[PDB]
Amino acid sequence: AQYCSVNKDIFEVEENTNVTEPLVDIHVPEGQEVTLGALSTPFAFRIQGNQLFLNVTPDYEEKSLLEAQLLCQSGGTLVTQLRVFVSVLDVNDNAPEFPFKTKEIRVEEDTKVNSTVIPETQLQAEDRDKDDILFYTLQEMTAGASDYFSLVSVNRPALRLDRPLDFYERPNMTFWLLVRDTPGENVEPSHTATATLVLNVVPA
Ligand SMILES: [Ca+2]
Ligand SMILES: [Ca+2]
Ligand SMILES: [Ca+2]
Repeated sequence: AQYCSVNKDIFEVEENTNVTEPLVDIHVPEGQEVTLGALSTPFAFRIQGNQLFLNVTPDYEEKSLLEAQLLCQSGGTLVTQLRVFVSVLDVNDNAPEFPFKTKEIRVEEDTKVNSTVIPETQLQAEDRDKDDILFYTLQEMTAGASDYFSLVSVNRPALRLDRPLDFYERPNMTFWLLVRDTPGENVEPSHTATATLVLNVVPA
């Protein structure tokens, strides 16, 4: 019983969790001392009273894996070394953001029905939760607008022309574009962003 040990060396910690309590007791044989080695993730861990602590609140978007190198020395010479891993778990802690608030697109009256008029690249939002699937909804602001345009799908926000345009009858169509980072509208956590789309019909 003359080797350093830990009973647990893989920890899962949700990002934004403050862990003040020890992760683990380090069993140190009489005559040895344990310190953090230089392969340890910088500014993450400390050892006090032969216990390993997290000093910081993890952020999955900054770093998803934290490593502690435990060096077990006797008179300053290395006897053994242990690794401890903290696997950081992603939380939905970022809101999707559109790169615009209100935006206008001009569309020729004779645009072919079923044409893409705004590609996904011009409408898509970005969410710093890289794994979040974004769900897009189009809501008419001016009555009848949804008769003319729709999104290709809730996850592919390309705007498609669905019916022939008529400059005289309806030269302006305005929409609310909503994005959320959850499939469900009423779940928690869920973040929503909104933008306005103005479709201006140009005549022949
Ligand atoms: Ca984060
Ligand atoms: Ca996150
Ligand atoms: Ca998110």
